[PDB]
Amino acid sequence: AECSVDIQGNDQMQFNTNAITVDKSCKQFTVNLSHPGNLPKNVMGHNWVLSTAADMQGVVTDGMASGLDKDYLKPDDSRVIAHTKLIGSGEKDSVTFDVSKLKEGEQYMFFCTFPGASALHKGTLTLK
Amino acid sequence: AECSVDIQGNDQMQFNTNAITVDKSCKQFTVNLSHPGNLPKNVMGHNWVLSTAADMQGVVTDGMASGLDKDYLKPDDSRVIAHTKLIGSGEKDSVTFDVSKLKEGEQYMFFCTFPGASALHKGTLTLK
Amino acid sequence: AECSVDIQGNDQMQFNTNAITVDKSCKQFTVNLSHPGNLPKNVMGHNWVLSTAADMQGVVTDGMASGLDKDYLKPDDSRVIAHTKLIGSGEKDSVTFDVSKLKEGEQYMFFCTFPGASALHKGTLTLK
Amino acid sequence: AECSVDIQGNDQMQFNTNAITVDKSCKQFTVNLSHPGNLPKNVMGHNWVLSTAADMQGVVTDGMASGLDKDYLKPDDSRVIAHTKLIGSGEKDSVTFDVSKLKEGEQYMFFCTFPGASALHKGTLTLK
Ligand SMILES: [Cu+2]
Ligand SMILES: [Cu+2]
Ligand SMILES: [Cu+2]
Ligand SMILES: [Cu+2]
Ligand SMILES: [Cu+2]
Ligand SMILES: [Cu+2]
Ligand SMILES: [Cu+2]
Ligand SMILES: [Cu+2]
Repeated sequence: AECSVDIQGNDQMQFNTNAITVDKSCKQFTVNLSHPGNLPKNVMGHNWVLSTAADMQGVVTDGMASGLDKDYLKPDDSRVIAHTKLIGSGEKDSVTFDVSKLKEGEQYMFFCTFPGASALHKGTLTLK
Repeated sequence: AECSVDIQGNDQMQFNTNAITVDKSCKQFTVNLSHPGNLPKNVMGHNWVLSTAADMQGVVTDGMASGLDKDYLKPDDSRVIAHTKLIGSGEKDSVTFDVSKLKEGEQYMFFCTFPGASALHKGTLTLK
Repeated sequence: AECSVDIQGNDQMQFNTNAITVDKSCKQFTVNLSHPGNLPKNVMGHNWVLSTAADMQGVVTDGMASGLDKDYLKPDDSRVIAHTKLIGSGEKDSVTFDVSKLKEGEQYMFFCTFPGASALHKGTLTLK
Repeated sequence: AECSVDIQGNDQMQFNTNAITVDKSCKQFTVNLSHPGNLPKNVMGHNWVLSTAADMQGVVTDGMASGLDKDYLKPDDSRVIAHTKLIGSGEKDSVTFDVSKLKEGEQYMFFCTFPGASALHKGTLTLK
């Protein structure tokens, strides 16, 4: 099974996917985030952040509240299972995490914590 | 508030969204389903079907079993709150339903009953 | 004095207060519960339930055992002094009760009976 | 004789069967429980629990009262002859037990201890 996915965020505050599957045979999984937009990180930043569905709102709220210099993530936020850095136009960033950190049955969500994010700038992550 | 949404189904057996919001002040709500793919209805049919989250399994199971000639919906399925017809490439169909059929605190799902739909070929419909 | 308080429950199974005061000059008192989270009632429900400290465990235990269809409250539970209904993301519910139901010297607790509730998902209610 | 059975729980709080037969020549018997529903364990959990018909009431009452974190079973319940873990959508669990635990002339029941179970959410297990 493939153990990596390629995700893009654009100038419209949109990922080009709303659902990621992670095969349970993968020991590590890698998300390759890129930004094919024109706008710089300060005005149109994207990151890819993973948490349980219950923690998502808190991660996003405290993250926006932390500011750009903190990558819009609260420091030492244990709710964050994995994340990329925040990136602007023409940048890329990959995160590899251990799939064992995921549990069968639990509900996981991926999302971006740059302020202005819509209710749909998020997605499901599911084991298969 | 707006009381309609445009949904597209594609040639990879997907919807372009997995989350629809229905403003609570809407008396009626309209889903505009379109099929911009190239594949005909008998190989890549899409419908948009709404039920409670708990009823989705039964609607999907009985519907897929009812055949192309019934639009893959069990006849007289009272669990189906609203639905479009099954469409192929270049077809469109709209459904309008009364928002009083939705109840606060209840969870609702939209999905597709054409055989072969993955577990991810569905979404949440939520009152806001 | 004021005879109302505004309480919020989130996606972390948390209230935003652990202590409510009720002025003895209030003839009625109103709890305004809201759910600013993103998660639906079936996975992340909240209610606000009031009982003596001694009855709380039994209310909670028999409530969880009653299931979601009964709002996680045992029917005809005479230990329940006052309660809101169970609510999910985007919902609100208010309960007004007669302050005369409270007696000086007695210890009262407020809490939530949705399962998974931690031993901190409660709070004191005190006359002043 | 075959010494195993496949059992499904669904999103309507039901098993697919209400009657299991265990051939008396079986030395071990295996129950393969699965959850083809869409709803998670905290909203639509299923377990398969075996006891005498007389012990069913106590196991259910004590179990449902024991909470999601104990899989809705009283700790160290000597009445439980065999059980699967509690599973949600997409999960599966198997239990194998010694048939010498069953005695001729006794009556046995299987059931589920997830709160909200109906009186029909159960079945007979019979030596044959
Ligand atoms: Cu592989
Ligand atoms: Cu973003
Ligand atoms: Cu309007
Ligand atoms: Cu479809
Ligand atoms: Cu006053
Ligand atoms: Cu609560
Ligand atoms: Cu045999
Ligand atoms: Cu069950």
